[PDB]
Amino acid sequence: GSSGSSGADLGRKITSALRSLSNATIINEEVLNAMLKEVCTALLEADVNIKLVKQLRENVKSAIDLEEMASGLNKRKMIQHAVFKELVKVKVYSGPSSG
Repeated sequence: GSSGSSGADLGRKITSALRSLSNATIINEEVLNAMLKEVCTALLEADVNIKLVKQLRENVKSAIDLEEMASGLNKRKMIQHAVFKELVKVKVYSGPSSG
């Protein structure tokens, strides 16, 4: 079963992931790493090439900073958005990009 044609379930697969953070209190490299396995999946369940999804995690993890992050709800924010943001990137097609 599946109604509509666009996705939905997609962001829903990741949503829960990112949502796993808002709940999480620790928040560390592991988390992202773990949560990633939950996100990277969605992408993998989309069509994106593993080689890409393998470059996303980094581009994402690198977009953050677990190597050194005191503490702040922001982290969970900038993180929850970071990902949701990267999803927008995923290798621009030909928009407002500067290589």
